[PDB]
Amino acid sequence: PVLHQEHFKIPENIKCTVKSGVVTIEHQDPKDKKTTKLVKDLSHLKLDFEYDEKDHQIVARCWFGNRKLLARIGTLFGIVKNMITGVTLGWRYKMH
RNA sequence: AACGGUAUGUCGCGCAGCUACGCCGUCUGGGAUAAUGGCUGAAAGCCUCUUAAGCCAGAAGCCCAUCUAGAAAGUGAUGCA
Repeated sequence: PVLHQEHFKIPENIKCTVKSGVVTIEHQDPKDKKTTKLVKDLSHLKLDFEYDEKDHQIVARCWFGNRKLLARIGTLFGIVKNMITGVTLGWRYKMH
């Protein structure tokens, strides 16, 4: 029984497109010339994603939600923050 | 005597047939689950297997694969009529 939104600033030097709940993050290195691309279907967690070209930010919003559905705003930006570090620098897991 | 009868003759061995006390087969990988263990991750700027979305691993159990029956599941392809 409440109406609100939260935002997240994707930086410069990293392209994205968002359509039908499918977040396609991608990155281009200047020197070595290697594209990288990550895609995830987020049709579940029913939230309105939008990409603001002006602020290069992604905004998500949760109308009329229970406290279970407000968690999904934070879970979106949990995945997307890993996606930006995953495409640019790349995750290693040292184990021995 | 030979070759037979009768005592549903007794003893010895005995193919065929059946039979065990004999002989051969019982291979083999999925899928979704139950308990439970994990990954990423909010709610709760920390932290958590989800007590939230999403993902993985998972029982002699359940469903497939295999095997038995099978179109009054009144079916079908091909020969003639």
